[PDB]
Amino acid sequence: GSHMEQRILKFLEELGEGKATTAHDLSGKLGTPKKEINRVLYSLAKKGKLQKEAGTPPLWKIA
Amino acid sequence: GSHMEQRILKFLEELGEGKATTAHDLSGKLGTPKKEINRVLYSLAKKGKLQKEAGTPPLWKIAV
Amino acid sequence: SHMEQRILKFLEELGEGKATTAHDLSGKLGTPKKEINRVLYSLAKKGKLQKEAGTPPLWKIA
Amino acid sequence: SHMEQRILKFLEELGEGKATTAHDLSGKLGTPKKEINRVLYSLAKKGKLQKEAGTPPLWKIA
DNA sequence: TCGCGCGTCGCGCG
DNA sequence: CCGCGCGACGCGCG
Repeated sequence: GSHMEQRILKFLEELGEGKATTAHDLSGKLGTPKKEINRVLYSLAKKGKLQKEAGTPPLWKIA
Repeated sequence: GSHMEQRILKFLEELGEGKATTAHDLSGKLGTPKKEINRVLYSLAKKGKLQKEAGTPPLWKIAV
Repeated sequence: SHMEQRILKFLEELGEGKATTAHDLSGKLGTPKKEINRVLYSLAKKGKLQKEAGTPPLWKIA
Repeated sequence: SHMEQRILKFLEELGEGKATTAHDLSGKLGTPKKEINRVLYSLAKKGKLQKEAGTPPLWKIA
């Protein structure tokens, strides 16, 4: 893309370091299906750019 | 309960003025079954403290 | 399950053109109406029961 | 359902007590794996099929 | 230990 | 024309 990766990093940056959010939350606000959201979230995780907090659902933040 | 009633009111107050949220949303940020959250949400509406807006799911905000 | 069996029986002991409500079944088998309704709608899927429109909805055997 | 029938047949031809996987069915029926599992688990709710523990899980006609 | 089926739900109801 | 069955869901999978 060009790029769902950058859009997410912003929503979290604007949210402020140390604050988390769910994929379901990012889905409805970025107008993007939760499916594509998670595959990018986990992609960012494999790049150490994001940190996941286990749970149901999982929480994502910049840290 | 009043404890839960006060927690919900706080959240909406901090959420700014004119903004709304959902029961599913409050459920996660309060660690409480949505079934229970709705009991309190609708009760506060009975007391004229909250207003319910149409939507999917419905949106809730402080009564004006 | 023990519920599906205990509902089918009751409705069978009922007439052919007879139909009852989930509320009547709840206050007859000492069972949460949520459970009764769960089973009823479950049996309606398997064609084992028939639902008649209205409030409350009426239920009978097929 | 037709998809339900194509699966039941395969398992019947496979023998009694025999089991296979979703991946296998997917390839021999030319149907996406997601669709296969939906029907498998669906039939499991109807008591038609039986799921055996494993990875991937094995499926047998109950 | 790639297991994955996964949809919708609005429900407040005593 | 209170009808209401409604649980859990974590899923990213190529």
